[PDB]
Amino acid sequence: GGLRRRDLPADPLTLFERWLSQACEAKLADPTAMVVATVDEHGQPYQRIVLLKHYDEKGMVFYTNLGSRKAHQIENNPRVSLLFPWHTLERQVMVIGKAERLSTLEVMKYFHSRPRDSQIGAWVSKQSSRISARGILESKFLELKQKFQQGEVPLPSFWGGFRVSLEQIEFWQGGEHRLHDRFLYQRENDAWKIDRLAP
Amino acid sequence: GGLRRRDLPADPLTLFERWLSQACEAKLADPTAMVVATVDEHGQPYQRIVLLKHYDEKGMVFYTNLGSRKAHQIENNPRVSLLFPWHTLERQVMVIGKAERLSTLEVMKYFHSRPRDSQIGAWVSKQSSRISARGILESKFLELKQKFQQGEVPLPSFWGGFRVSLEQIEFWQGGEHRLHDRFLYQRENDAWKIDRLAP
Ligand SMILES: Cc1cc2nc3c(=O)[nH]c(=O)nc-3n(C[C@H](O)[C@H](O)[C@H](O)COP(=O)(O)O)c2cc1C
Ligand SMILES: Cc1cc2nc3c(=O)[nH]c(=O)nc-3n(C[C@H](O)[C@H](O)[C@H](O)COP(=O)(O)O)c2cc1C
Ligand SMILES: Cc1ncc(COP(=O)(O)O)c(C=O)c1O
Ligand SMILES: Cc1ncc(COP(=O)(O)O)c(C=O)c1O
Repeated sequence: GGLRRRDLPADPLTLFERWLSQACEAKLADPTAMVVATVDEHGQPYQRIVLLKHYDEKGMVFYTNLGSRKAHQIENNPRVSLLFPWHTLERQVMVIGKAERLSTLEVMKYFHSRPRDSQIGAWVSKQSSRISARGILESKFLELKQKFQQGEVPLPSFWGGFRVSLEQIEFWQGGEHRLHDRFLYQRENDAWKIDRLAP
Repeated sequence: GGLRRRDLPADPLTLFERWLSQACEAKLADPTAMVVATVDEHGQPYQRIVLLKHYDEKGMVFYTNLGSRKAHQIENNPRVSLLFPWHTLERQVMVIGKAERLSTLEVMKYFHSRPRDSQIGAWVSKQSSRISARGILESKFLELKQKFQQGEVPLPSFWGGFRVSLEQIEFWQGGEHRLHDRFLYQRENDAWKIDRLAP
């Protein structure tokens, strides 16, 4: 019970790892689910949940449709925010950094790993665009589910991924009487500067 | 099972209400918890969870410390995003609008309703600012817990609230084979324009 500075690891990822791990066993729904916030050209923020798929010193990775809104927004402003809503476990992890596209080699590797039906589904949806009916989706799906016959199901060209850099990582943990613990790890030079923040 | 346009209510709030209600009985942790995203002066988005406290045609309300980061950010850019992470129930509700300060009369009304200890706590924390030790919080708290003796516990002047307007409301509900249902309600003139969006 409690979050004291003296217990903090030098690498915020160590702490994130332990927290991610504990969330998984705690059986949280989609412990890897995180809210990614992006900003459009008019300064208006936008949010949606995506799944964390990989992470290391280079940043956190998620995959998405390259014609989607989050994608157009990242292209005009690569500054993003990630928030892991683990409040059932009285925790929050917020990441701040820049989103950079993944090479086709990486994207390719991950795509040919997800459920065959999900690969077909990736083809079906022109993510974020306005469609006149649900049926359009259902048609295309069956029209491909068999057209591909599953021969391998090709990687759609409009399917990609992003790696968000770690410029800042904030940890929040529930505190009694409303006094929560907050620590901000801030990438500075070749290291991490840590500061406690008032709740 | 399924989210069809023909079943949509004319007022997005009707749907939000039903969804909020079902989440509560489903016993989700903090069904009222939502992630509010704001943007700083450099175009960098920021996120944190806050609790929805009231909502109506005028917008959604939450309270916070007026010296906090979200507050400074709203002052420079009132465009915000709210996301209710109800993915355990395979749902998402995203709200887009402008944040406007609540009058002292409203703030006052709500403040003198929360747990006495939370009112004391509101005084203790200079939210978001860097503090050198947790003890600072704990000291101030006890120093006030008794100083106020609970005489009424005055409303701190640095304690306020915001009402986010409803310019857009998006509903997302889990879909089979990766084909989720998405509907965007867009405030237009004196009404709501509804469009289905590709998943
Ligand atoms: C638990 C969960 C996981 C999701 N994961 C992803 C993901 O990894 N990639 C993705 O593109 N969309 C994902 N979505 C759907 C997105 O929230 C969103 O609807 C979509 O990416 C389009 O957002 P955009 O229009 O802002 O670009 C997920 C939704 C939920 C509730
Ligand atoms: C379930 C939950 C509810 C919270 N509700 C609020 C709230 O209503 N108001 C608030 O100021 N902070 C709330 N917080 C703490 C915020 O997430 C955040 O730490 C704080 O407002 C400071 O953010 P800022 O530095 O971006 O301004 C809550 C955290 C959790 C996990
Ligand atoms: C639209 C969409 N794309 C991508 C993903 C994540 O990739 P995968 O389906 O391989 O888990 C999800 C996960 O819920 C999703 O809903
Ligand atoms: C720092 C902080 N301020 C305000 C609130 C919400 O107001 P209240 O404590 O009256 O529920 C919360 C709720 O978790 C909180 O954590």
